[PDB]
Amino acid sequence: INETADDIVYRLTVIIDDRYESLKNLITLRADRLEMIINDNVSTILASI
Amino acid sequence: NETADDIVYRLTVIIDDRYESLKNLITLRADRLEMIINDNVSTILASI
Amino acid sequence: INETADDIVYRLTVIIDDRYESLKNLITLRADRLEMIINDNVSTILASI
Amino acid sequence: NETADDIVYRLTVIIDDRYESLKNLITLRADRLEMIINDNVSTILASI
Ligand SMILES: c1cc2ccc3cccc4ccc(c1)c2c34
Ligand SMILES: c1cc2ccc3cccc4ccc(c1)c2c34
Repeated sequence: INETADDIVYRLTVIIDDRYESLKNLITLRADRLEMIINDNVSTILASI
Repeated sequence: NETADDIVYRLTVIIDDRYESLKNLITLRADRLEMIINDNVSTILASI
Repeated sequence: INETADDIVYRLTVIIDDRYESLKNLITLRADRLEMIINDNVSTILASI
Repeated sequence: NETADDIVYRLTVIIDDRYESLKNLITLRADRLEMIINDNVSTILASI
């Protein structure tokens, strides 16, 4: 039944890994954009005075 | 190996549910931070 | 072996649930603080002109 | 039920590892956003 155990762990590892990479990507996505937005607005505040 | 299938399935449902929840939360707070920032930028530019 | 299956799922559900609540708490923690920081700084920019 | 123990253990290690990684990332980006904000606040206040 060890091969079954191996398959159980492997299949859920793939699942866990996939959702992990997706959450990493999303966190990175929103953070990059928040930085962009902030740096853009700072340029306007300083641009207009 | 039907038992194996059910174990994987039951935990996949759990993993997927918590994943969708964390996604939703991240989107919620990021969207709000964007709104807040754009709001305050208007106030600063609106006050000179 | 169904009781074993049940125990496997339960034990990993507890684990998954715990790490979930922790990540939620952390996301909430940092977001609340970013909002606080932003709103504080806006008060200074507007306070000093 | 040693096989059961190893299944739980092996997946607990995986779950814990990805959890610590996501924590670290969240802390990394939040810390950086705080630094960026405090930096720009100084520039705006330093320019009038
Ligand atoms: C709760 C805790 C988690 C820890 C680590 C994870 C890694 C990848 C995807 C995940 C999805 C959902 C989780 C829920 C979670 C994940
Ligand atoms: C990208 C997305 C985020 C969503 C929610 C957050 C909550 C608190 C601090 C955060 C910092 C950085 C993020 C980047 C981010 C945060």
